[PDB]
Amino acid sequence: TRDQNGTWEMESNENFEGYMKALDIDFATRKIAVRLTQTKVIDQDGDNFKTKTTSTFRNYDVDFTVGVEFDAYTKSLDNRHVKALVTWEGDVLVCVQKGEKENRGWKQWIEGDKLYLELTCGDQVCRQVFKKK
Amino acid sequence: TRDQNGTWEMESNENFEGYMKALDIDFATRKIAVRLTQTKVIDQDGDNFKTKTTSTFRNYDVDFTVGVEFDAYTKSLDNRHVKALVTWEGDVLVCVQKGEKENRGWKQWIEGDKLYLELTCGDQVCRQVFKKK
Repeated sequence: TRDQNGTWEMESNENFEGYMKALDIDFATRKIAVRLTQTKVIDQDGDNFKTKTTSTFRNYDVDFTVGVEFDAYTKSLDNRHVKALVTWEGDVLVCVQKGEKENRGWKQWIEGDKLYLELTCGDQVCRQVFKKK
Repeated sequence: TRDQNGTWEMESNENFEGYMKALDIDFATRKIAVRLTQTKVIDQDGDNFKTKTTSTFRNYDVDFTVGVEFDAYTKSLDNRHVKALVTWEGDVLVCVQKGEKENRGWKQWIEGDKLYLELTCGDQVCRQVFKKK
């Protein structure tokens, strides 16, 4: 069949590294790219093609119990070891990440159909907002 | 409430770069990472949390008509200009990307449940296999 229509999910990717190296793609990009899984959406009408390609990688599951300190390795970010303790302040989830970096933690709360996550390290605060799907 | 269950899709990510810089993540990695958006799935049972975060790049829309030449930049890869021509060879969609790199192109075809994509540059071949979502 010539019918390539569909939403296609990558199951195998062999020698992406060698291909990217032949394109002189820099190491920082390759180190990330080799870890990615792709979704390709193809809309095809005869010889007319529209393709939409999206790269995703799965962050490492984070499981915890409020009130119980746990060891965590921040592999999705800086890959450091922290001792995390999550507690409630009202209905706000508050985490202190004890470790090498000073003043490191986060807090997470809901307002309406939105989730807010503020991450802090030192004098820097990142505010993330999510919408419920 | 103290109920954060749900699938949460990122709407905004303020000062992600500054926070990553405070965590000593390198500039090249930061410049890639700020292009990401996240989906966060939270399964909460009382004070027990299981969280699953997925980061996604949006790449490269590519549209073309078989048999019609088109200039493009390979923005999701090395960002080089190629003049591409896609033709059919049997059921195989064949693309030659004329440009600075020798023997550059790709081939895409369907076998049953699966889409095959072979990328070539020079003496390097990358084979990708996708399955329907």
